[PDB]
Amino acid sequence: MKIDILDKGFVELVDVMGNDLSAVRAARVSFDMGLKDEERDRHLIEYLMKHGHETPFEHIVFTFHVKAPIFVARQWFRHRIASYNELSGRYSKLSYEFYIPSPERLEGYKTTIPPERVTEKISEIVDKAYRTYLELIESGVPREVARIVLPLNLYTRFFWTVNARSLMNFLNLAADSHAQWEIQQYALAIARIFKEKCPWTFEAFLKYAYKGDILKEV
Amino acid sequence: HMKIDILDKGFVELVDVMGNDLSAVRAARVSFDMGLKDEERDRHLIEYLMKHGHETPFEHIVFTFHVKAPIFVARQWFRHRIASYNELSGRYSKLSYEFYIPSPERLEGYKTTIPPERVTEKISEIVDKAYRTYLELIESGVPREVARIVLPLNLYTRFFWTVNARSLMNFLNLAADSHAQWEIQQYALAIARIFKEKCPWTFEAFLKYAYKGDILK
Amino acid sequence: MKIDILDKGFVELVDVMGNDLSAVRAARVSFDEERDRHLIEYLMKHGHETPFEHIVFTFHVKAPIFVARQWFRHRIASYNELSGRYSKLSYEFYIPSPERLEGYKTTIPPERVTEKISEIVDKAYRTYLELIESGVPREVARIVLPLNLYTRFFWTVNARSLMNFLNLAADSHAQWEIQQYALAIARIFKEKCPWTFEAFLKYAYKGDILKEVQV
Amino acid sequence: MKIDILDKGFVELVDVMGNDLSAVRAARVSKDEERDRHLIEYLMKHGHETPFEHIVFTFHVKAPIFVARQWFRHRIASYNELSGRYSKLSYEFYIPSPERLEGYKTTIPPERVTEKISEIVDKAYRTYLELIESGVPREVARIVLPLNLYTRFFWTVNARSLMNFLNLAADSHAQWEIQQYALAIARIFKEKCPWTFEAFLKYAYKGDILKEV
Ligand SMILES: Cc1cc2nc3c(=O)[nH]c(=O)nc-3n(C[C@H](O)[C@H](O)[C@H](O)COP(=O)(O)OP(=O)(O)OC[C@H]3O[C@@H](n4cnc5c(N)ncnc54)[C@H](O)[C@@H]3O)c2cc1C
Ligand SMILES: Cc1cc2nc3c(=O)[nH]c(=O)nc-3n(C[C@H](O)[C@H](O)[C@H](O)COP(=O)(O)OP(=O)(O)OC[C@H]3O[C@@H](n4cnc5c(N)ncnc54)[C@H](O)[C@@H]3O)c2cc1C
Ligand SMILES: Cc1cc2nc3c(=O)[nH]c(=O)nc-3n(C[C@H](O)[C@H](O)[C@H](O)COP(=O)(O)OP(=O)(O)OC[C@H]3O[C@@H](n4cnc5c(N)ncnc54)[C@H](O)[C@@H]3O)c2cc1C
Ligand SMILES: Cc1cc2nc3c(=O)[nH]c(=O)nc-3n(C[C@H](O)[C@H](O)[C@H](O)COP(=O)(O)OP(=O)(O)OC[C@H]3O[C@@H](n4cnc5c(N)ncnc54)[C@H](O)[C@@H]3O)c2cc1C
Ligand SMILES: O=c1ccn([C@H]2C[C@H](O)[C@@H](COP(=O)(O)O)O2)c(=O)[nH]1
Ligand SMILES: O=c1ccn([C@H]2C[C@H](O)[C@@H](COP(=O)(O)O)O2)c(=O)[nH]1
Ligand SMILES: O=c1ccn([C@H]2C[C@H](O)[C@@H](COP(=O)(O)O)O2)c(=O)[nH]1
Ligand SMILES: O=c1ccn([C@H]2C[C@H](O)[C@@H](COP(=O)(O)O)O2)c(=O)[nH]1
Repeated sequence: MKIDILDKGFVELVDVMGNDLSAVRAARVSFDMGLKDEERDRHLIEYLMKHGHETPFEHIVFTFHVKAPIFVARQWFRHRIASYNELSGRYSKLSYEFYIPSPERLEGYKTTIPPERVTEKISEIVDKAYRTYLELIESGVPREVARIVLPLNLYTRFFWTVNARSLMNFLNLAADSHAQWEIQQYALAIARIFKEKCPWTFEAFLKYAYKGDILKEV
Repeated sequence: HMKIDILDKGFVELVDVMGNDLSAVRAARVSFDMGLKDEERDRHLIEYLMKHGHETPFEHIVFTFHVKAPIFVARQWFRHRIASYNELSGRYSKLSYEFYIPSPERLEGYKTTIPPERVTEKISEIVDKAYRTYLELIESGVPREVARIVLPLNLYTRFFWTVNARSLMNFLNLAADSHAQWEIQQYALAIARIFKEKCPWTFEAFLKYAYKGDILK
Repeated sequence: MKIDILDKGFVELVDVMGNDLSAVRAARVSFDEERDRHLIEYLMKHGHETPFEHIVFTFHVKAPIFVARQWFRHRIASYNELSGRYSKLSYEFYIPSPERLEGYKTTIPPERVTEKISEIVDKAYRTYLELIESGVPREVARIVLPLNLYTRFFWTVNARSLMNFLNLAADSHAQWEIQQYALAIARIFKEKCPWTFEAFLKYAYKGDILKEVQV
Repeated sequence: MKIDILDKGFVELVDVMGNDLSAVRAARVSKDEERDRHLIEYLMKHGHETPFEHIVFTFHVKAPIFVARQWFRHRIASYNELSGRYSKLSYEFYIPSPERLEGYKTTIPPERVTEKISEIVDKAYRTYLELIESGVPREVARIVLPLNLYTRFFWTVNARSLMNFLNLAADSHAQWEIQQYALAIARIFKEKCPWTFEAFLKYAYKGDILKEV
């Protein structure tokens, strides 16, 4: 399961633990009970979601593999209730891969410069920066220093392990028009995968708990 | 569902697991823009990570356990905040007649003025009386959340525990150790057995390089 | 600041870092009453909660074990508690007042329920002392003690996590006993962070009882 | 307390809750100097770290983004940072001194490396301002800015997590730039919590640079 994002980004599902019934099981222990049947168990998921009983959803866990620009990753990595491992500019020579916005990204803004020219100006500056980076590397400057000239639109890659409760918090905050458009796009892909693996939890989340605006439209 | 019986009526049961040793290798390798290699180099990397304290890659391995334990043991266990819990409620459920009664051998090493068998019996008596009072209060219309306050700390409870391998290693350091109470040591031994089974390379490296306790040897 | 709770409990404020302006400063990233108080309301009403993490409290709490077990489920906080392994425990137990059963039709008078709870704690405690006196280690002897035994702990918590605690514990769905503790925590919070507390009540608080009971 | 770091950075102490005795109080659940200091050592030596969570600091830090990205990986803490979405960003970038590289054999003089870094930041910043001036929203315009751009943040952290930070950042394996920040954090920690700091160095600190300063 892999969804392409932006010009060179992606969100890929690496692994998952549990499913909707993992949450049902965890909730039912309060009452000294276990699973029942489809109708009552699905009903329980809705009940939990509607009354803010969120801890049972911590027992569903995902691992994603994400390729995203650094400015997006910086926003994403603010979610502390999660696990991350990322590509290092200290330890790796970084690839020529940068997020160049499409002209349509500037739709809705009156600019004194054509959108195509904005695109071009972003490209020029990344090209120069990357060339400088390689030059510094070639001349013996350690990578950890050479990379400081690279722009925030450089692509990075990381593993993200997150449980369904924290993932819902992420969707609330990132699948939302107040978040930057670029991370909205990533959050939509996260939502798609979530919905696929946990359809009852996802549906109940949208119906009762989701606070953002865009998932109910798309 | 691996299941290990603990104490007189307790258990630790494995409910689910995500990932394995290679999940940690994969997560660590991304720093170098790399993925998996081969058995020798990958196993070597696990040892390397363990010996240098690079622990974040082990967070991508996750377990869900189902545990039945006495409340005094659960109170110690639930101090591990880097984990997820859901537990049986004395507010919402009528609690069962199940208590941890120590065996006489539990007092081995202690000189007691009362035979160990008699200590066992005294503990039994007091739980029996407390439980009887609990039922009586319930039967008379006292809400469960109040009636249960007379029940002793050796009452068995049950919970689900979801925990990643990093936090699980911290748990083993602290609970699989002679300074911890004997009862939780027993639970920690079972958690270690399951961990070793699911993550043999991580477990072996952990024991060699990082494990701080004294009983897992 | 110390507030008595239940028959022998209390919540005591031990220390605090910061005040309403600590949140303002963090939201602004810097260093009028009207503009700063307005910002606190703004943050609260839009769910910008991270700035309130820079206000921190340390409480000292004496509470029964069943209450502490509920309280200690709040993982975004710091705790240190008295030990039954390392200390001889005191004869102190929460005995409900008869009024605790008001609203419930019991086949036994409420005063008799009170008595029955007392008896059983007295017998359990006596058994505990007998076991200790006979050479049984404390960590085993204490397992016969009931859940209403008082314990004590230090609790260090920031204002964001504290607000989550008030949402869940200062609420009629929570057990009455912990509601009482939550009311005291609210009173201290309101005293130290009046603007944050007021804004919280108006815009973010999800519970029911802090709107029903003053302070 | 404010310590300058790198060419334009700093670490400033904003607030603190508690002191060494806050940890002693918590471990005891309650001043005798010798016994209380001895308890701090005892806790440190046996890995009883939770009592140090009751000491808390708030710092105000100015650092380059590549340093902040490393720092912000410490999840057991609180952060609020300047936004490139909401603010026009200032012309402030970390330009390494020539001495940062002297000790690496480079085919280009260190002074020329410095100059090449400066040129590229200057061009990037100019492009940024141009895009802003032409009506491109800030959140997009800023994506051309390099990783050595300075940012500012508040950091609230307890002594236990702060010790973990010192273990990992006040250490030669960490990038030199964040080592410099960690040294300043250590200085402020030592000043406010001398007993904890001394016991930490003696029994628990795993890094290599703080015993040399
Ligand atoms: C539109 C928008 C604008 C933003 N602007 C800025 C900005 O200008 N500057 C900036 O610095 N950040 C900004 N952020 C980031 C924001 O402040 C949060 O850091 C981020 O959204 C992650 O949210 P979180 O803390 O809920 O998630 P997590 O860090 O994953 O925490 C999840 C939940 O756990 C709890 N939690 C975890 N750790 C703690 C703790 N230490 N104390 C108390 N509770 C805790 C909270 O209940 C939290 O909701 C912005 C975010 C959005 C969506
Ligand atoms: C022999 C023994 C005796 C004990 N005696 C007592 C006692 O008398 N009283 C008592 O109250 N407790 C006692 N404890 C419990 C102990 O203080 C810890 O609460 C418990 O061992 C959990 O450890 P932890 O904090 O490492 O685990 P977790 O809470 O799971 O944390 C895992 C790791 O995350 C980090 N972490 C998590 N949250 C925070 C935070 N808020 N700040 C900083 N770092 C954080 C730490 O690095 C920690 O190691 C005892 C434990 C043992 C083993
Ligand atoms: C009326 C009532 C009845 C209850 N009944 C039961 C019951 O029957 N059984 C039972 O076990 N518990 C029960 N609880 C406890 C409840 O499930 C929570 O454990 C408790 O209320 C603490 O809430 P919290 O998780 O938000 O707090 P904290 O644990 O302090 O966490 C604070 C916030 O940080 C985030 N967070 C922290 N850690 C994680 C994580 N690992 N993953 C995702 N997010 C995280 C969440 O956003 C959370 O809201 C009950 C609580 C109430 C109020
Ligand atoms: C020299 C060096 C090189 C590095 N290289 C890389 C790299 O190439 N790629 C990369 O991604 N990162 C890298 N890091 C970052 C590193 O992996 C850690 O993210 C960072 O050091 C913070 O450590 P922490 O998790 O101990 O701190 P915190 O995140 O503040 O956690 C504090 C403690 O709390 C506990 N804890 C908190 N959250 C959890 C959780 N979810 N599960 C289990 N335990 C938890 C642990 O006990 C931990 O030690 C590097 C760090 C160093 C020092
Ligand atoms: O929408 C936002 C805005 C800010 N931040 C956090 C991320 C960075 O740590 C810091 C600055 O972000 P920018 O606004 O520059 O992207 O605040 C977010 O997480 N999301
Ligand atoms: O109102 C509640 C009910 C339960 N729990 C948690 C605490 C325990 O870990 C477990 C059982 O508590 P009781 O329902 O028995 O109090 O669930 C709470 O935090 N609050
Ligand atoms: O070995 C111990 C001793 C204490 N505690 C914690 C659990 C409780 O929160 C408190 C007291 O537990 P007892 O010492 O009573 O078991 O301190 C532990 O986690 N492990
Ligand atoms: O010494 C390091 C190396 C890496 N990282 C983390 C920070 C980023 O999330 C990611 C890559 O950072 P760089 O190696 O590119 O600085 O790993 C650190 O925290 N410290």
